[PDB]
Amino acid sequence: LTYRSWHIEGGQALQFPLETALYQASGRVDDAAGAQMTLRIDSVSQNKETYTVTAVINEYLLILTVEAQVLKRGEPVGKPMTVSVRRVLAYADLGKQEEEAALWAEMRQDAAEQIVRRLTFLKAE
Amino acid sequence: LTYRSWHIEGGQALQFPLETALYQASGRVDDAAGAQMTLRIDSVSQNKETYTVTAVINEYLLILTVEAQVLKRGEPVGKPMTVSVRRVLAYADLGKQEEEAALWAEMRQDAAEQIVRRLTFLKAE
Repeated sequence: LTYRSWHIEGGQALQFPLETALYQASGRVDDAAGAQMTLRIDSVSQNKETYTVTAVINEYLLILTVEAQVLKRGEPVGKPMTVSVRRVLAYADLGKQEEEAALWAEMRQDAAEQIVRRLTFLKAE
Repeated sequence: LTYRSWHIEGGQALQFPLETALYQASGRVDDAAGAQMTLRIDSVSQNKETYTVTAVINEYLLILTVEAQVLKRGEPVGKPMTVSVRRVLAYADLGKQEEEAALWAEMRQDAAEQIVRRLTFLKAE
């Protein structure tokens, strides 16, 4: 990772997995003031849709969508990026809510990894 | 509330507030088998959008969208209904995540109340 000091605006739920990925790429996280780069999360979407019906839903499709803009000292660089993760959710006998929550968690980590990955390739691009 | 025995398919996170509203309307919740009516949640969407910017987000717009279909003994009755709740999220010094979660909770209750309300008026409509 090049130009390694970052500040994350928004995406509270994505903040920790992102930070983790960033340090894993040799970058660092700082306050807005002491940071060269800023990753602004403009939107986070969690959509749960009925998938396999069979008037009795058997499975759900979960879609996590994140939109972010990279900024350098107040100025936008590159186009706004979108990233989305998809997973099928099927329960077995558990914790129906505790399970869906774990999936969203796995997904948020997935999205973080994809965002940081794309950051690692932004300069070249 | 008329035709008062209901079964809810899906919308796990909305299940309790809905049940509560339903009993508050004199209806009852039962298994698929022992229930006249079925309320099938086809989609639940939670979108968090950047609202007031000011490269430093100050406020977020939260939108909860729910889509459900009412069914009578396997057959669809009425059009699919959509309900959406909107709230502005602004933190103060807290628990940034604990607060957003409380808002989504307040909203889910709001949505439940609107769904049950519309159920109370479906026959007439």
